[PDB]
Amino acid sequence: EPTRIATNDRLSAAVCFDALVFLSGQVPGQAEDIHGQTREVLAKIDALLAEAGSRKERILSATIYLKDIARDFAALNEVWTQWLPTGQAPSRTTVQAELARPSVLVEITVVAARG
Amino acid sequence: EPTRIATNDRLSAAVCFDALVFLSGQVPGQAEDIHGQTREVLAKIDALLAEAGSRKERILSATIYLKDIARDFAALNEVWTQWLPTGQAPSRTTVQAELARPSVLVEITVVAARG
Amino acid sequence: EPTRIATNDRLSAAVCFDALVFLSGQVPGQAEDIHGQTREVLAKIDALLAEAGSRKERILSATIYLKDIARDFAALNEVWTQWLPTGQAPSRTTVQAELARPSVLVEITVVAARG
Repeated sequence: EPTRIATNDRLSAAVCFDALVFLSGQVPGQAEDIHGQTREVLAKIDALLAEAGSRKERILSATIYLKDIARDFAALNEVWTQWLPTGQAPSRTTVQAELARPSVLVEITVVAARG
Repeated sequence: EPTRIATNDRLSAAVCFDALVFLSGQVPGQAEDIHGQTREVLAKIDALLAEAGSRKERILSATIYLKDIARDFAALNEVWTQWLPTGQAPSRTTVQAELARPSVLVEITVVAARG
Repeated sequence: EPTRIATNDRLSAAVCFDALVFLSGQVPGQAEDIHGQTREVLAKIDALLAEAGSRKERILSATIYLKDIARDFAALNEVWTQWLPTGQAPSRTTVQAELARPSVLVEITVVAARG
């Protein structure tokens, strides 16, 4: 009964099952700086929630991976707090981890509620 | 239909949806050592499960982040195994990651079942 | 209402709740190389999905932890893409993290749908 969105032989961008939406970790576009990269990740999450039948106000959890948490946490929080729908922040966890490409400073993995 | 617990402009400590509870990653209080910090994280999880309508016996998954997994895994396991309700350990994953503040040695992210 | 599979005082290999299956992070057997270790992790996930009432075609999410993401991502992807049931890739996130034992190059944490 799972439904899949934008599937290739490595991943589906989203998997939907019983009112839950599981998004693949989202990475930036071509932005090179932490502020722009966080903005681009959040834009991609915005678009995928739409395709998977959810929306920003229905995020349940987000794991935020930063390549350098000491250097970039403050910038991440600036963009994140401005993006979230007012009064509707999800649960979150922010940790340091290198991502699959060295240029990536931030990656975010979301679970959300359909609706 | 999500419900939120202890929300600010960065995160909600918990988000509840369809009998699931999603907790933000929990960090220690003022303890400075791994044993005490793990005890404090688990105390905070205990209290949040209560507010979100769950309990320790209903944990589904826990990601345990250690700043130094080689150094501190044994201590983490001592405190963890003593804290868990008998015979009711959840699924878990323990990995190394630097946390948002350098003093933090351990952070734990829980999903639990309402009830 | 959770059900547990293969429980000890540290973890349950799986916890089942309301049509969801939460697997503990799975680690390799005795393989020493990234290709073999990834194969062994995926074999273990295969077996646990079976015991927990799911199957590979019903994976919802996978966090893939690599000890060295720059060195080993390509090998991970070779084994992963060949293992997945055709056209049915789950959501995934791949990040770098040291695992609990230094010989472990890869660990994978799965959530799946019962059925």
